[PDB]
Amino acid sequence: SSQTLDRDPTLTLSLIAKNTPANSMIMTKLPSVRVKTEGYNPSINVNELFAYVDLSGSEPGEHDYEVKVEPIPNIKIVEISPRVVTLQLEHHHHHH
Repeated sequence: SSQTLDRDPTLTLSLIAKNTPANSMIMTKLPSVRVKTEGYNPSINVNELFAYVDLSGSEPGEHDYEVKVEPIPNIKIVEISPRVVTLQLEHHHHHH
């Protein structure tokens, strides 16, 4: 195609829950984020890299949370979309 390739791979990381208490029960299946990166990795794994949602501030309900991707060594993060994911945190404590 081109003489010099752009060399900008798109890393697909799974979204996980970090610092997530059991009080905040995610009933939303966790999707995957597709980050455009300036940096080539024949060794680095997309299972080695993860994108997490910080649930330190456990706000129950359908709430928008930021997809926080772990910094990639020697590789630039260009995109982080979907940048925000709407996750429904359900109460693990109910009345009835």
